[PDB]
Amino acid sequence: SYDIQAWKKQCEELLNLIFQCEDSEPFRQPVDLLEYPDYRDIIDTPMDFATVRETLEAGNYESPMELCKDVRLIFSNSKAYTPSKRSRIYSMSLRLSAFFEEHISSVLSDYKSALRFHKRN
Ligand SMILES: O=C(CCNC(=O)N1CCCN(C(=O)c2cccc(Cl)c2)CC1)N1CCc2sccc2C1
Repeated sequence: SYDIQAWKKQCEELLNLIFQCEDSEPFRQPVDLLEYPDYRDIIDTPMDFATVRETLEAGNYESPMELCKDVRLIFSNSKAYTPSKRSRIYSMSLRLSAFFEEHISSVLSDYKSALRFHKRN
């Protein structure tokens, strides 16, 4: 399967599944600064799933590795902001991360294989 472009629709599909997951609800839009006025004293680069989907749809990802970096930032921000490893929002982030990683692995492998095939000669 050597289609260099196939990752984009595969990532759209996976974002749709993430938006159906109840565990994504805290991460679908930017963290609420009124509720969390100290957020930007901890978190240098906010990220959320609506921003990832918009970046993808705008044609502003060149590879699925770039999308994966932004999704992993959603999860590292949650871990950095949590007051406890037992907190609800952080606990939802860990389940959603496991789901994401289980599904993105084939997207990344297929893309990287397609690029190697493109450069074979
Ligand atoms: O629930 C908490 C945690 C304390 N409260 C907090 O510091 N936060 C709660 C609000 C969410 N939050 C965000 O800013 C955030 C981060 C990512 C995404 C989004 Cl959407 C929002 C983090 C800040 N516990 C105290 C009471 C008890 S008693 C037994 C266990 C506990 C644990």
